[PDB]
Amino acid sequence: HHHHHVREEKLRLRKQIIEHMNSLSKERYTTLSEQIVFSLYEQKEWAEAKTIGITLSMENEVNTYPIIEKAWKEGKRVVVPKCNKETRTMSFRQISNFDQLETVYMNLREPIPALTEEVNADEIDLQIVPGVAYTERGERIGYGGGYYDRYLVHYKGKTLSLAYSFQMVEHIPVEPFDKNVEKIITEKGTMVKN
Ligand SMILES: Nc1ncnc2c1ncn2[C@@H]1O[C@H](COP(=O)(O)OP(=O)(O)O)[C@@H](O)[C@H]1O
Ligand SMILES: [Mg+2]
Repeated sequence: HHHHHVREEKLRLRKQIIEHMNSLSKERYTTLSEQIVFSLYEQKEWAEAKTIGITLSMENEVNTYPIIEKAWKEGKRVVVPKCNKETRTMSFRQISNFDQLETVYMNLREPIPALTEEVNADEIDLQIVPGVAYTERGERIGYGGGYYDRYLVHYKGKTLSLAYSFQMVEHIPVEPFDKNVEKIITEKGTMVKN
């Protein structure tokens, strides 16, 4: 229960799940990503959202590119974050096409400020929240920046996360600032806060 025990457990779990994700075959990535998103589009909060906030997936993370395409097809407004590393804040900005993105390093894609419009949190109906590991309780370990933990303080709309079932864990050592998500969709079903 010492502070280091907590931080070391988070790094340990983050490391272990990332390693597992990276080991996923191409077949598993493709099939599981397909299943998870098919289940997303059946959700009431998808159908009803007129503006959706989402991240651009990397490596073997559940594939969000098809989700953005579907949202565009359905006439939904799509917003993606630009992170400010100094303030640890996110500016969700609308994208109508993938040419409004730039690579802000190696594999990390963000909306080009000059070509995109910031959208206020109170205008975003659903936030699809990225992450590394989760519990049945909606608890969440991300990548270590604490961006969503900070953002979710002021965001009052609906939240959900997409996850492979192996990203589900029994216990996460949550700190007072860790924010939970309302729903998790895996290839096996959904975990909901009631
Ligand atoms: N609401 C907040 N206000 C201030 N600092 C925060 C807040 N939320 C998270 N942090 C900080 O962000 C850092 C990373 O958060 P952490 O929970 O460890 O990562 P993650 O949520 O990405 O898995 C921690 O050092 C923590 O102090
Ligand atoms: Mg956290």
